[PDB]
Amino acid sequence: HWGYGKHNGPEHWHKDFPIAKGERQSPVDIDTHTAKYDPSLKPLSVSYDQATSLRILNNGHAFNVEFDDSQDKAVLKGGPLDGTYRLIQFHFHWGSLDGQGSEHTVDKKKYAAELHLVHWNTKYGDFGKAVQQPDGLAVLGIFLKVGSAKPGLQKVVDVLDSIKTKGKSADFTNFDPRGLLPESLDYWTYPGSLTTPPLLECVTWIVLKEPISVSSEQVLKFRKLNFNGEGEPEELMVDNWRPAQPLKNRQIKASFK
Amino acid sequence: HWGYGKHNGPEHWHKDFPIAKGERQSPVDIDTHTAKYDPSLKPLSVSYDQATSLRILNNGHAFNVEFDDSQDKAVLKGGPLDGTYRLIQFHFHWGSLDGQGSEHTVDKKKYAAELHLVHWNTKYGDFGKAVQQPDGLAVLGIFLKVGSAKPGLQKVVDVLDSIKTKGKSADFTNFDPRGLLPESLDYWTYPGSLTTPPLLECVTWIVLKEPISVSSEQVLKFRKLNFNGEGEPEELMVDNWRPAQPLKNRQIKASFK
Ligand SMILES: *C(=O)c1ccc(S(N)(=O)=O)cc1
Ligand SMILES: *C(=O)c1ccc(S(N)(=O)=O)cc1
Ligand SMILES: [Zn+2]
Ligand SMILES: [Zn+2]
Ligand SMILES: [Zn+2]
Ligand SMILES: [Zn+2]
Ligand SMILES: [Zn+2]
Ligand SMILES: [Zn+2]
Ligand SMILES: [Zn+2]
Ligand SMILES: [Zn+2]
Ligand SMILES: [Zn+2]
Ligand SMILES: [Zn+2]
Ligand SMILES: [Zn+2]
Ligand SMILES: [Zn+2]
Ligand SMILES: [Zn+2]
Ligand SMILES: [Zn+2]
Ligand SMILES: [Zn+2]
Repeated sequence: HWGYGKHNGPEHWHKDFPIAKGERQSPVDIDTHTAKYDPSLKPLSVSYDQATSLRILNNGHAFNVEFDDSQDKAVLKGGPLDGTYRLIQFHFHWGSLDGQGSEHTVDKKKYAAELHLVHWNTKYGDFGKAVQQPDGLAVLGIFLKVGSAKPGLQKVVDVLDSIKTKGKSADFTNFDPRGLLPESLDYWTYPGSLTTPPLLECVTWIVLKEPISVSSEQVLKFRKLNFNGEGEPEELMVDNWRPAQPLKNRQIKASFK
Repeated sequence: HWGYGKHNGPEHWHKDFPIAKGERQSPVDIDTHTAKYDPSLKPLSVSYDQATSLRILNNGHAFNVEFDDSQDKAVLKGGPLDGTYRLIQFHFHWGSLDGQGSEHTVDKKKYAAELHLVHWNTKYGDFGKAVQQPDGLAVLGIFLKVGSAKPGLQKVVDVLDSIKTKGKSADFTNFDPRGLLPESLDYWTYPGSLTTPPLLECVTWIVLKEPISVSSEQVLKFRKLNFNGEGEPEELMVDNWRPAQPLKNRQIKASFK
C-alpha cells in the first residue's frame, strides 16, 4: 500500500498508479512572476452557511472531516467553475517541522500545512463519476502558517485523540468550515490532480493567496496522529505531503493584481 | 464504497462496475440436470502440506487468512488447470440465517456459507498481473452446512473477536488449510469472475460436491463480525454473498457421475 515512507512514498507511486507521471499532476510551485492576473475570472462564490459535518476519520494518510453532500448545503460556484460543486470532505497535509508541510508552494516557499476542501460537480451524479472528468472536482487549498490560534480549528484539534490510529472515526456534527477561511478569497487556479493515489487529473485547483494562522499547539496535535493501526508500532503522521510536480504546459491564473 | 446493503449491494454494483453484467459472472446456480460428467477432467491435486499462514484481517467485506505465496508451498494442480496456482488467501461468505449464505447454489439450494480458497497462476509473476488474464485465478469453493463442529475451523473462530471491526488484523501462523477440506475432491468447474468488485473475469471456478459441517456455535462467531470500523455504529457482517448470475453460454462440467 502507498504512503509517505522511504519505499512507498511519492517517488514510488508511479509503479502502482501510472497517471503519477501524467501531464496535469498536483501540487505545483506557483511562481508569482508567471501566474498572471486574469480580469476574465468571475468572483469566487463560497456558500457554506448550511454545511452539515457528519464524521472525522484517520484513513492512515490524513484525517477527513466528511459532510452531507446529498444536497447543495455547502457549495463552490463562480471563479473558474461552471456549475455547482458540493463539499464532500476537508483534510490537511502537514510537516514534521514548521518550515515544511504544504503541497503547493509560492515562489518555492513551503508553508507549515495545507488545508484541502474537496468539492465535486453535481453534473456527474456522485464523487466516483466526478473523478473521471477533467471538470469533476474543485479543491479549495488554504496555506497554514504558525502564529495565533485559529479559533475555528479548535473543535477539530480537540477530537483528534479519539482518532489517533488508522481506521478510527468519530461522530463530528455542527462543524462550521467558514471558521477555517482566511479574510481574502483572492486565489490562483490551474487544472491538476488528486495529490494522493489515485492521482486522477480531475481537479480545478483554487489556491488562496492569504494563509490562515494556527498556533504551534494546534499544529502539534496534527503531529501526534499515527499512520499505523492500533496495536502496531507508532509511526507519527507527519510529512504527509507530495512535493511540487512539473507544471508542463499549464497556465496558473491569478484572481487579483 | 460498495458493500451488501440496500443502496451499495450486488443489485447496485453494475452502476459503478460495468463488468458486473459481463458474459462470465460468478457465482452461478449448478443444475445437476445440465452440469454433465466430463470423462476428460483429470483428478484435482491439492498440495497444502507446506502452507504458511501469515495473518487474518477484517477488510470490511469478509475476513481473509493470508498465506506466504513467494514459493510453491500451497498449490492447486490438475483438474481443469494448466500449470501451478499458488494459494494467496481464503475467506468465507455467510448468511444472517442457516437457510442462506452460499454464493454458488446446487439445484437452487443455498448453503449456510461458502469457503473460497484463492490461487493465482505462477505463469504471470504476481497476483496483480494474474487478475488481468482469463486463466489467471483458480478459486476452490467449498459449501458449509450446520451440523457437527469442523475441528480445523476452531483456530479461525477463536481469533475473530480480535478482528471484530474493519481494518483490524492479527498474526495468524501455522494454520493448516487441509483441516477445512471435505473427504471427496469431486467437483464442478466453469469459467467465471471474482464475486466482489472488481468482478474480473479471470477465474476458473472449482466447486466441491461435498460440503463440510460447521457447528451453529462456529457460524454464530462469523455473524458477530462487523462491516463497520471502530467508532462507527455496529453493522453485523452477515449476508456478504452475491446471488446466482446468468450462466449465459457457459458449460459447467462435473468431475463425477
Ligand atoms: C480522494 O477522495 C482524494 C484524493 C486527493 C485529494 S487532494 N489532496 O488533491 O485534495 C482529494 C480527494
Ligand atoms: C480479490 O483479490 C478477490 C476478490 C474476490 C474473490 S472471490 N469471492 O471470487 O473468491 C477472491 C479474491
Ligand atoms: Zn520507475
Ligand atoms: Zn508498489
Ligand atoms: Zn519567478
Ligand atoms: Zn455564506
Ligand atoms: Zn489508503
Ligand atoms: Zn454522499
Ligand atoms: Zn489533500
Ligand atoms: Zn483582492
Ligand atoms: Zn481501539
Ligand atoms: Zn440499473
Ligand atoms: Zn454506486
Ligand atoms: Zn456511483
Ligand atoms: Zn434441473
Ligand atoms: Zn472494499
Ligand atoms: Zn469469495
